[PDB]
Amino acid sequence: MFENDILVAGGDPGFGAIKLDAGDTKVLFPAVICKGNERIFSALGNGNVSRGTDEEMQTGSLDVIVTNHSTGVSRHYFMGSLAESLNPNEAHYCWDEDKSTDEEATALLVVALAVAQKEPKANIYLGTGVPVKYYAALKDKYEAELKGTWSVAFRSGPFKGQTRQLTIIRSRVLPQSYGVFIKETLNEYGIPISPKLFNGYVVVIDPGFRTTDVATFYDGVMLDPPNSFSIEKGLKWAYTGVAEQLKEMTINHANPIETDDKELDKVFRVNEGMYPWNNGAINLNPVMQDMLGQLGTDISREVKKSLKPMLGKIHTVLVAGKVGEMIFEHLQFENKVLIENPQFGNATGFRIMAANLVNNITKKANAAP
Ligand SMILES: Nc1ncnc2c1ncn2[C@@H]1O[C@H](COP(=O)(O)OP(=O)(O)O)[C@@H](O)[C@H]1O
Ligand SMILES: [Mg+2]
Repeated sequence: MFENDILVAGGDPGFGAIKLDAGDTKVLFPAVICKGNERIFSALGNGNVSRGTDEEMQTGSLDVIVTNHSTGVSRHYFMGSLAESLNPNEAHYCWDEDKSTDEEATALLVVALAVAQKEPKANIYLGTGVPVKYYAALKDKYEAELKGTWSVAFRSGPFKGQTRQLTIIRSRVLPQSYGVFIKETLNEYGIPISPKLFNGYVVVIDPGFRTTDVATFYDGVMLDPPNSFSIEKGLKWAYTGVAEQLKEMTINHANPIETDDKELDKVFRVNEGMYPWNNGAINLNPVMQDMLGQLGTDISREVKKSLKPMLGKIHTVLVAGKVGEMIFEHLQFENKVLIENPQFGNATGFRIMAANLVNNITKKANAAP
């Protein structure tokens, strides 16, 4: 790695989960935020058991004050998986692409970088990616916003105390699916590794949480918007279906289940589709894989609507994101690859791009900074 521990790090392909690649270490948690309170009653030992294997795997157990050090203002958050399990009435996914407003939407990534950073203060060069259709109209705003000094104070577990500071030197922003293509085509040190991916046509898919995003790479180049686009049918649309089916499985009761997506996401993350109830369990997995039969069909049709003129030419369809593991058997393409370590595909490519933009000839000193 580099001769100074400034983070070269790539991350926030986040609407379902912030995820972040910093080389030998990685951060991952669901993108749930709450403007948390003192935890005063619920701090009791009554269920306060830790199950983690590292400080890294203390991820998502996050209880913080975040400070915009560049402006001297501060806010208190429960962040990630903890917030599913403190304020389930008021904790929510942050849900807009724009981060010019919404310091909340930046705070998730600020916390993730502070978890990644091993030592109390350092500088960072950042890679990240907005969803594909926005890259024509949004990247410059992130390249202004997502910069300068931040700090995080922590109260839970191995993180506790330790009021870390970090400074983003500068950020490189890319269209979200491109990170997958990058991590598949390039070595750690930016050398290309298989011309089989460069020549002819490749299609690359993040079947993501808020959105499913698709880009066509021809001869090594991402093609322009009518060939590389974005689709509102992300996993959250399937949970909106599962919620109506769970409601119609409990409308027969005197007061029906009325879950927002967050509880279904919890139920698939934590305990494999068994929604908790009297007599122990309601099992959603039949309903869920009935929905992902729909969503995988629809991602295939929403693709073919814009790509069918090209369809015969395609070497392969790359699939990424957590939902890649959930949908991949159902997508209607003859040559099709689920990329290695599916979760991080966008983030890893953003790190590899950040390494390019933190050479001395791109942005570093000749000295250690
Ligand atoms: N730590 C985790 N444990 C289990 N499932 C996870 C975890 N992190 C993310 N997922 C789940 O994967 C889905 C999000 O997929 P993701 O690739 O992160 O979508 P996106 O890139 O578009 O934001 C959600 O259901 C989310 O809860
Ligand atoms: Mg995604």
